[PDB]
Amino acid sequence: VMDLGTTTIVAGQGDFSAYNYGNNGANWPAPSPAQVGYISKGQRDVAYVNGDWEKPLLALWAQWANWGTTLYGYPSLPFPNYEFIWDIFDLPQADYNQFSLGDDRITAMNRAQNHQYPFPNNEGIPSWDRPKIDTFNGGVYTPAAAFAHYLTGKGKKMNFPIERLNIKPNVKAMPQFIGVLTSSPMGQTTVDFNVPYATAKDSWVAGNTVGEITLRIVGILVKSTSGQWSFRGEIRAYDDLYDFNPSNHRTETAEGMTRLGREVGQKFKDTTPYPIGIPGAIPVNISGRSHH
Ligand SMILES: [Mg+2]
Repeated sequence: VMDLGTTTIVAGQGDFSAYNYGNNGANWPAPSPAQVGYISKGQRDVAYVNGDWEKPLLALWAQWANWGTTLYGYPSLPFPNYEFIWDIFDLPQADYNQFSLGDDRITAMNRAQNHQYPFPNNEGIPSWDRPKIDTFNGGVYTPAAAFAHYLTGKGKKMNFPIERLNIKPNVKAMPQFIGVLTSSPMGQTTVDFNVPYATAKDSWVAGNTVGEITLRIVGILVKSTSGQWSFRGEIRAYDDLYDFNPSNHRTETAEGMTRLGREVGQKFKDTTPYPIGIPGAIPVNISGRSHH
């Protein structure tokens, strides 16, 4: 499925199994901070399913780290630390459910959250080793999943398939291509050049995940004596380092995310950049003619 986070869906707390578990009084003999934790997942999930991922995480962290700043309307929690940790666990699984299983957003999150929630500890809870999660969906969970992998993936490579970036490069408008088109000999020429590309121009998800990447344009150009020309080839992309680059932050919460990035390693001691492969090719088949 190609749910690349372009559409907005309608969701409420009651769409999420974890919230429902928290809100079922039959489950809870007494008042409980664990019950409160389950309830809290509902409103965060509502945000997540539409890609509003910075605010829920920032609200948790701001509590944990005593920033004394805005909680973005979220309730203060008994253990905002435990909820931040579990969301970091759940978010990449939700993203992977979309990619691997073609789950819709809500199903993907409920599937991801269909597990026990013991208190996280310093003895292997949660279990971060999940080598099967190796490719991003390119949708509403992808930026959060990429951040989670920064915190806990221990340097392992992730793949963002090029077609899931949702980019729409205009080769004819690239100055390098225009240059090649004018400077190439008559007849058939091999074309191969590199160009930086701001993915945010095309795709909020890509922009908030990989940001600027380097494309490679490769193919065969033919310039005919009639003035006609054609180019057939493809666009590929080089691996791109995920290092939580502030250039990629969405404006509204950029200050908060920058602060988070500077502090998160205090608590997530394995935080480290990792390569994002951007495998595959986008076909190019274009043509035109000289203006003279
Ligand atoms: Mg980049």
